[PDB]
Amino acid sequence: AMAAYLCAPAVIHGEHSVETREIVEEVRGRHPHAPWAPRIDGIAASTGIESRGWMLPLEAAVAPGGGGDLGAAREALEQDANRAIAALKAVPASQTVQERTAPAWEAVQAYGERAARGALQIAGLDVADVDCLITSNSTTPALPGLDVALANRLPLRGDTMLLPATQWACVAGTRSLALAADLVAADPDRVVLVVISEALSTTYQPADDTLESLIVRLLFADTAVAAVVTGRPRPESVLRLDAAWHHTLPGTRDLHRLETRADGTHFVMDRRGPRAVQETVTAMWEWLRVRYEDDPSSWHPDVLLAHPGGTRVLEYMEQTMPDEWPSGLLSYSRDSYTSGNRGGAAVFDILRRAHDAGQKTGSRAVLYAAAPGLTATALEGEWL
Amino acid sequence: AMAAYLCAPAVIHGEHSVETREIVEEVRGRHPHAPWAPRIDGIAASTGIESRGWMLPLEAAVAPGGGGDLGAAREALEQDANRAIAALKAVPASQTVQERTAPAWEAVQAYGERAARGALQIAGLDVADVDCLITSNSTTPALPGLDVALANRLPLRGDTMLLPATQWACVAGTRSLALAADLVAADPDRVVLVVISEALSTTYQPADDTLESLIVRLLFADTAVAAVVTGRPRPESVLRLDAAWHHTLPGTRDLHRLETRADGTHFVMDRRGPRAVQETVTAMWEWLRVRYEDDPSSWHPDVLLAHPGGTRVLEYMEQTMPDEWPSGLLSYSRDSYTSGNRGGAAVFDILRRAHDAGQKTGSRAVLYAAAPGLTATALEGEWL
Repeated sequence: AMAAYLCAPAVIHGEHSVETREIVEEVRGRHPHAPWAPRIDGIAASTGIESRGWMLPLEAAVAPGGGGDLGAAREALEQDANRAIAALKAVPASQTVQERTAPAWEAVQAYGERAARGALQIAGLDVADVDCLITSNSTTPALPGLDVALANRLPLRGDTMLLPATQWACVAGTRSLALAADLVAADPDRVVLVVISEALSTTYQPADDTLESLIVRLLFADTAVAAVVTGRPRPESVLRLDAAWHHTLPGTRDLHRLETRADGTHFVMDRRGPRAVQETVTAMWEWLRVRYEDDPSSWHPDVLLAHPGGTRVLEYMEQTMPDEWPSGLLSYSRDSYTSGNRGGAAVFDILRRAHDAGQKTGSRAVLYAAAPGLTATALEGEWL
Repeated sequence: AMAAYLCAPAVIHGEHSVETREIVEEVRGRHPHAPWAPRIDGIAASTGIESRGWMLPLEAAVAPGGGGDLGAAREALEQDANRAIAALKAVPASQTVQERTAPAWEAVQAYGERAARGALQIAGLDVADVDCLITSNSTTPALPGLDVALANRLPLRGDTMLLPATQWACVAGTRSLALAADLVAADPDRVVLVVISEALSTTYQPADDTLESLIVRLLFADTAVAAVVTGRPRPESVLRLDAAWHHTLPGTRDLHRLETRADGTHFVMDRRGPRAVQETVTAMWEWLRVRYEDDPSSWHPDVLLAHPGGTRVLEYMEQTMPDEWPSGLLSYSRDSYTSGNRGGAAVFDILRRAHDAGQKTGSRAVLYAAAPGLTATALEGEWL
């Protein structure tokens, strides 16, 4: 029913390495008097992250944006009034949404373009071979978006099928593979290119004050990844997708939200979020079990590329695994998190780390990812 | 190669009717001294629009949002300082992006939910029959978006395939039909539900000053539409899709843009935009011609559901039509524009007006739409 082939992904991390000590040090500087103050060495140490890559330097986020009409305020309120307006402008203002977005939107296009070309080289293809383009980009408001940018820069054929998304977030790594599978099913001669470019650092907001704000600042890293899916096997084909699985939890939309305020984009996380995704992990084990119910006990997942959102739920996955399964399945996933949470680009990154480590032809593979709204998508496959 | 069946669309306009005289009158009030002032009765009269429907009242856009820390500014600058801050707060501030979005996001979910249920009733289906959901929503930043909202409210099955988009804009009416076609091709038993919900009035910005600003205020209307596509014909099936066509113009990304500023969403239009879409209309005539080149001259489009973006390019379409073709093809399209430009919801709305008017089984149909970035998607079909 479902047959789709996947060449190895191309991963391109953020060039601006931001030390976790630089963030801890920076936020301490931002808010001197705070209740979370003692929690810092404690909270930061639990992440297990020394440093991450960004598409922009920490300065690009923390810096003051300023900019305000002022003249209208001055007029509405002679020489004494001018000194008053200058006294108000001197105060450092946060960056407006367009100020945070502009440079990030540029980085996204650039990193995405690189990853796109990388993906095509790995597949051994030409830019003109691409028939359908799928893009995923969440934290940098743009219309037209990454898809039209790519079709211009690569470039792609004028008749390429453009399929941009912005609300997939963390599930892009599996939802786009599931989608690509369907496209190459409608036409096996199709060449689908998936590009996930995320400047997640756009969520780093210096002003916010929360036990969770610190966690949002420390969690995410920037990346652009890409991969080719085809309806017919290629020597460059690394993995074959056999089934897709979707699961959405009713009444959990507000656990992970991305709010777009006048000062950029905010990612608010409810403490029960992980607990909610644990549900989708159970749902998945059940999916796999029911699918290998008739089949002999021989069937067994040799590779697990999972993206629950954190090490915590990763630990939970290791303990929920049926009977006796290999211990180092979440090795690649865990290795990925130590560099940061790459959201929509996480799955590919993990697939890359798995690939770069060396896999055996025939290895049973499972790709998994959970995302805001609390919806998840899993794929079962076979390594080639 | 491509076989997809489409039940009649459900259209649900904005309940808040805004008279064009109310907008003309309002903007005159906003900007007393202006160069465009004499152009008003002239410019507004060319639109051919008496009034439009909105998901919110004109007041919801024009109203002042206010809201500002203030305390920090006061502290940074006793009783005299307090009177100064109160003197600054008295000035009417524009609404912040979250203030413009919040109520619109609510209207979008509601109108979309209604149109979704309507679409399912027209198809004679149950909410649990839906296998894939496609949503399109451009002017109201939300993550999770309309897709998860719908899966909760309808509700849909936990395993429904969610496919949300926000950057499709005006092309959603054809890009989602093309996409739906591919999905039901991968699995003909599939039931795809498309929902396009747009609060385009979110772009109405009282402050902006441009010959084009007036045009942006006067052009768009709010709508939520929905339709069911299946891989197998149903008694409710109204139209059958046979082919899909895509076309993107290189180096034209900046003609129609949607910028997300701190005070909401802005839609900037370059004067050469229509001239650019004329290109895609030619490209399309050529597509159809090349496709009916071998076939006898008998082949002839009996229904033309087109959405170039305005009456101007509509006139151009009427004059570019090969040989002798029926005069009232753009009748339904033109009828649609007199009520406003519904963007992504335009095509369905036009398909509805065509349907409500009565069509003959066998009528050759063509669906067309152009959208920002300057990309277009056309579909050729046969009425049932």
